[PDB]
Amino acid sequence: HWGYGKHNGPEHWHKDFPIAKGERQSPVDIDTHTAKYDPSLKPLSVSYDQATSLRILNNGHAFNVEFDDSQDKAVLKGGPLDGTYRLIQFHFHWGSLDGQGSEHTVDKKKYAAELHLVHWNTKYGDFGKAVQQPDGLAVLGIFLKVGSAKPGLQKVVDVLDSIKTKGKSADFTNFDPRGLLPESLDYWTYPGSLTTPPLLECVTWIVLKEPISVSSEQVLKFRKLNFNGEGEPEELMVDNWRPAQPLKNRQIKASFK
Ligand SMILES: NCCc1ccc(S(N)(=O)=O)cc1
Ligand SMILES: NCCc1ccc(S(N)(=O)=O)cc1
Ligand SMILES: NCCc1ccc(S(N)(=O)=O)cc1
Ligand SMILES: [Zn+2]
Repeated sequence: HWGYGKHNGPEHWHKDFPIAKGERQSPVDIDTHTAKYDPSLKPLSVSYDQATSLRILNNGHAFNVEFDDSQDKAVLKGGPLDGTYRLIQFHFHWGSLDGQGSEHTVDKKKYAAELHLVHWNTKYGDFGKAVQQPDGLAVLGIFLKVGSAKPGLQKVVDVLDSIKTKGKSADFTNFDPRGLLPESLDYWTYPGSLTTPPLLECVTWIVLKEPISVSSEQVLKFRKLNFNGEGEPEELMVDNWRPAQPLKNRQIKASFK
């Protein structure tokens, strides 16, 4: 019964998920002056041409676009990663207002939203095993700012009426996640966690420097979703973001100078 309200939001999660106060929690503030350029980092390899999207779900905290991860169809490699990571789902976090919504921050700047493309390390066989491992997941984070529309986001926007409330799902085949990427794949990377319970410390974070632009109309539709189930008092799905956590004994590395 965790969520994002006053009574069950991020400040409460530690009572059921004590790892909330752990040593490698996410998100974090990215201090761009402190992040060290690491020339040993590789270019990211994003191989999404054969992606197979299947369904979109309102899970009560966000909406997830789910993929067929039973073969190496949509994978992330290179960068800081050893081995092959398969795309399982993407989702977003966003605000009630354009001046907040991202989970990571940059020099304390909050973006209007953040996209997370979630991948699991194939050496562990399944997502549920991978989350038990320190190198089990790689999450590609992409900031959203409000300006011009993102054409590749519009299919997502237009299906949201069909999944307004918690527990609703809809067919969502033939979606190309390449349409959500910025032009540049320059990134920061650091070891961290899931940003929702169970907050497991299993993620290599790869946060792209270049934000994507979406329109005010696009993000407005996100904010008309509901946390609640059908027939229950309406609770708009907004401010479903965890704030920055202590960096502790971690280094953020930059792929670029
Ligand atoms: N729903 C109110 C009671 C309640 C509040 C907080 C949590 S936690 N620690 O999981 O965030 C569970 C239950
Ligand atoms: N093989 C696992 C398939 C799969 C399971 C769950 C989800 S989600 N995004 O709703 O957590 C997506 C894909
Ligand atoms: N719901 C599946 C588990 C889970 C997957 C990804 C994330 S995040 N926000 O860190 O990309 C949190 C939890
Ligand atoms: Zn997320």
